[PDB]
Amino acid sequence: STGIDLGFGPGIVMPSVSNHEGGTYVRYNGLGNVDPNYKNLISKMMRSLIGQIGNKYGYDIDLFDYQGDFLEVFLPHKPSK
Amino acid sequence: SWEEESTGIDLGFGPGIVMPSVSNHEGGTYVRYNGLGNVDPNYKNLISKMMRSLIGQIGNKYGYDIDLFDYQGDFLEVFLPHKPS
Repeated sequence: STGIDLGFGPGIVMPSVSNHEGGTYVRYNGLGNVDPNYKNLISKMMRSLIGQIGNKYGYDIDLFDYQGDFLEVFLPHKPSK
Repeated sequence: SWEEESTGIDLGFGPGIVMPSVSNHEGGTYVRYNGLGNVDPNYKNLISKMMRSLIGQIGNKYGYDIDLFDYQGDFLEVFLPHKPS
């Protein structure tokens, strides 16, 4: 097995990236058939990672997890200061 | 009809908690996520691939050569360079 299939093929992760007035959204879908304990782990890991990157470089990167089929990361165009 | 317990995976910091360990070395900050030895390896690989994709998008946008170090062991490590590309 080349790994978990989220709907894009074995082992494939394929975000959609879109440009908005205030920043860029990076959306990861296909999370509907992820184990509930690991859906939580994925969300907590991504939240920690973007907090560390934001701490280092000064951007208010944010994560939206409405407990469904997808996660979305917001990358502001401008630094916080 | 069936549903399992969803209390939270414990990586060593308490159920459901993720903690980084942060250090500074040759040209950047290293962020190490320890405690992954008992994570289902199928999900560890998915998390690694999602992290690699996300740091690629972030590094492209903001102009830093952020990288991921994965040895298929009990940690994942992200490198955040001090200076832009």
